[PDB]
Amino acid sequence: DNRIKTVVILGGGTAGWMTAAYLGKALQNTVKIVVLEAVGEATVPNLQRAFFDYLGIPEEEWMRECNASYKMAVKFINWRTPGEGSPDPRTLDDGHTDTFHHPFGLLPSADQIPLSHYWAAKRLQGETDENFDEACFADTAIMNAKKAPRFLDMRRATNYAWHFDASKVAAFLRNFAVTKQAVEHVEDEMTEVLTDERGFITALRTKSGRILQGDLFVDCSGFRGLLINKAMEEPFIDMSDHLLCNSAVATAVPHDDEKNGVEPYTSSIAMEAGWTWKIPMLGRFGSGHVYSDHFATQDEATLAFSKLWGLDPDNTEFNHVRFRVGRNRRAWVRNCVSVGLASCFVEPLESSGIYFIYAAIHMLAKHFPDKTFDKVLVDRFNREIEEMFDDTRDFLQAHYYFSPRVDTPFWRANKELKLADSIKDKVETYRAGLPVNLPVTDNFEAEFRNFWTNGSYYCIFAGLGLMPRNPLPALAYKPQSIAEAELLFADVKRKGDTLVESLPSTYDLLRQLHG
Amino acid sequence: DNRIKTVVILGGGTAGWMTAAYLGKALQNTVKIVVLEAPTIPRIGVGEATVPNLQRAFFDYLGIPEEEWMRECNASYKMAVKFINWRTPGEGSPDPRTLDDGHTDTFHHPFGLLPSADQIPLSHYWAAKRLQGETDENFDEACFADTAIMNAKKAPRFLDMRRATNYAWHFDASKVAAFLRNFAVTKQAVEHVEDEMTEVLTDERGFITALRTKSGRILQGDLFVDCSGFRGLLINKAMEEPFIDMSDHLLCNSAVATAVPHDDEKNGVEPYTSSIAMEAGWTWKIPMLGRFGSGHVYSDHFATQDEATLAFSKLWGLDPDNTEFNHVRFRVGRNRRAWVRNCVSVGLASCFVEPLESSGIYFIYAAIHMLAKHFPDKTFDKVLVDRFNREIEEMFDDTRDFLQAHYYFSPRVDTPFWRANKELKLADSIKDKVETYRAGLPVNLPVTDEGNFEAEFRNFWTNGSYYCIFAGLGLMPRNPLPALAYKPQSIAEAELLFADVKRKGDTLVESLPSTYDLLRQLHG
Ligand SMILES: N[C@H](Cc1c[nH]c2ccccc12)C(=O)N[C@@H](CO)C(=O)O
Repeated sequence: DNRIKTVVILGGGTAGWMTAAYLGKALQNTVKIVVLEAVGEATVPNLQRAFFDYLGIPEEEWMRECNASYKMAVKFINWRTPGEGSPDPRTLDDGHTDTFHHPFGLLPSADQIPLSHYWAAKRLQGETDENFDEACFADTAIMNAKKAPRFLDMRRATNYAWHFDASKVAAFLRNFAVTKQAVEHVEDEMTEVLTDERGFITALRTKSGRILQGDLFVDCSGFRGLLINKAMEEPFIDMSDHLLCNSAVATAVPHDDEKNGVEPYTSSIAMEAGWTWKIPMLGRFGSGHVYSDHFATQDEATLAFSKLWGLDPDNTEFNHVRFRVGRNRRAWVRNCVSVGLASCFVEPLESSGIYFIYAAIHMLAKHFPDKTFDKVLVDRFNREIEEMFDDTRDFLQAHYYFSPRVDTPFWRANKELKLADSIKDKVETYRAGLPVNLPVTDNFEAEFRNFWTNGSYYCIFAGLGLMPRNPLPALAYKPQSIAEAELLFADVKRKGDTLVESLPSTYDLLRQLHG
Repeated sequence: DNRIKTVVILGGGTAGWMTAAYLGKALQNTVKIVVLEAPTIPRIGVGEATVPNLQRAFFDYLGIPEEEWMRECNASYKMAVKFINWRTPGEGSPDPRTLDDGHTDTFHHPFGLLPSADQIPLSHYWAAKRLQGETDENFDEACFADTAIMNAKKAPRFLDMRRATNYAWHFDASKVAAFLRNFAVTKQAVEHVEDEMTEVLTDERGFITALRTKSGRILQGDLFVDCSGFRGLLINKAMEEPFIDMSDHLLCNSAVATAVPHDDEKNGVEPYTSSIAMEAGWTWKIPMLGRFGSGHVYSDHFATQDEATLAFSKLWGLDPDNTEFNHVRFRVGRNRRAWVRNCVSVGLASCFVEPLESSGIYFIYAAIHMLAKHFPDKTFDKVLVDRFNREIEEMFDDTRDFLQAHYYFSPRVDTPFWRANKELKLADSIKDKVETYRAGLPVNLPVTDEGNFEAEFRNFWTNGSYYCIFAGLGLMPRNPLPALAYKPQSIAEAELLFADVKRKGDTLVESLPSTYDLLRQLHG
């Protein structure tokens, strides 16, 4: 029996308890699992497919217990126009309002060419004045009209994801893991990492003087990286040479949901020296001003943040976070596997924080080792983590670098950074009018490999006003296909109007769900 | 109007007429299409195997139903490539030798899907059982119902034409060419010009402006497709584009073929291609109604044309001086670039490998499909051309590396040929994939549960196709997937899957018509 007998997870929160619950189910009680534990969060839609569905927790159950709201997109306010941050969208050089959506809805195709490409043709040839988001996604109409992505009878209308309270999801999962899945919770500080002759972790020593013996160690200890970085001496690779923000300042804002209604989407509100998220939940919205401390002091950032929402700076409670941007040289060294902030991090601009946790966990269960820790098993895991991370890093860079804004040392400095080759090649592709990572769907392997696809690139490039040099040349030969595409643009308008009518509001569906 | 107005395709056969017909439909009569095909001295119909996307990606785009094109080219069904005597040594025979461990030296590469338990493919459960002596089934028979059906020579459809398994096609290349030509000429406006090309007229930049024919006629053009075969008369000669020889990866460079009349009532018809291993290469067997096409692929460095012809005739009991043979020398590799200036290469003029996994035609409609997607106007955006070139090299190198693995992990070392294969360097791509496989991990999991052409082309050789070949040749993981040691419920779920396979195979080996009976119905 060469098997792992005991997994010790250091640290709780989302990262530790997601790890404990997933490994609980994955390893079928053949392995003892121990956790050692002393603003709002947006997600992407595979969270139910790839995590809660594996645990066999239905969506309503976990939603009800963590004050969960619906998310149909990230919406980008004032990313093109200059000046101080505001929740009200400014008006562009060409007159229109500086808002663009990145929804989770699919793009339909004619003649095996996505609708994105027909719209580009029309826009480039002056034959429409519609923005991409409005013309191509029914979702957009629905988000403008603050509607829910399900009917009251809970028939699905669009694809969607989730806003929630991180700490409440942790709490729900801990409880799940302890009661339903044999996980031992140990409330105590870690004070020493005991390591054998080979540099493997043998145990964690607690403050109470107890030792937690182990075989595999999961570091969910946050940015401190107490196992992967400190104990194991694995270097962390700084990537503020790709993304400038390194600091945030957050709070919850009580919100009149009867008066205003609830936005079924995350809002990225552009700012002096960074941006500010807005994550609607029932009764309150979480918000945080992400910034670079090289381009704005903690105070400058806090004043601007309070100003945005009309909050009293000395009458309001703030969380101040410095964060690493980058990733470990390797996620997994000897018998230390890193997950969440201890592994890698990026500003939550496209809501990748939680995706990274269950991506890592999923890959850990697949590459789960015995005690020989086969080098290849560990390597293949490390490889998947770096590809995953670098991809999402390069996508985020694109958000900044192709912003037209040059009205602040921050916004200008973004354009002084080197584009990674991957995103340079993709832009060159996009400019020729070609698609960029055509999606492989009309299992989680498919979702994770091909994660940012054609539609997500049009959403951001188009949204920021980067366009192809010219239409896709093939379109100049496909008059029947152009025609078929109009009937698709029509189908979109019809779908959006029939649903903006018949759908309940977000607010009405939340009220039902939480009662 | 900066558009291409005229496409000139040089050469006919599968490549030229597939290009003419596809571009005919794709470009919706906004472009004049001309084919320039030499007068054709009839060869013997040596048979062509395909992969299953042929109907989805090509005939269905043209809106030609499967039965129509099948009836017109004497088409038979193909459920796998079956590999006879790739592990045991000695002279070629259609009868499989017996291994030291008492199994018969046959393994299948079918088109069937692998089910998963606990997000782990069945291949991995079978490896666990095999490694731990808890089964003596080979991978193919344990995991694919298709295998039982192929052993029992059954059809992949019932007589009522309900589908039973996945499948592809055997046919006469020249007859498909003929059917398509006729399609393209009558139903799609294509002008057919029967004549030799003698001159490639080029502008100041080396772009092709026209082709001159032998009759002295001049064929003006905007885009030129070279479907001229290995001679590469536009892409290689006229355009001076170098071809990259890759006999540093695959040794065969010659074949010798014929059609063999076959007693279908006596023996039945095999619903599969057979790769029969040989002295200095291998021999395909492509069953059609009444006859099977066969060819002994060989390396001319390890066997003379004669040696090869004697061995080939010996195999099937054919009289060497009383039988009609086609002799082919072929280049193995690909152009430095498929598409230079306004000359796009398709088929043998683009790139080629021995038809070991039946990739010949796939390469043609892959290229054609990518041409329609990257179709240019007259400014020939160099990025459009580059992106196309990139897709063709990745596609080719992938299938090259797959084929290498067929030879390199053969245990055979009983002939200068078989030993020389082991002296070649593995490409890094396939070295990394073997290292992966050996740790017990999967190799390119498919993106299909049970789709659009993007999915098929990117992820073309997947986990199941790697197990089929590695396992089939007896390369196995160093040990089981370690995760399996923690998932007893998952192991259990997998047995119900192995059972579902046995059940499926026995119910169908009973209820299915024979291949022979379905062909007879189809060819009324
Ligand atoms: N590549 C297969 C389908 C396929 C497409 N062209 C082929 C040409 C030869 C054989 C198979 C195929 C796939 O996607 N999945 C299977 C492999 O048998 C799996 O479950 O791994």
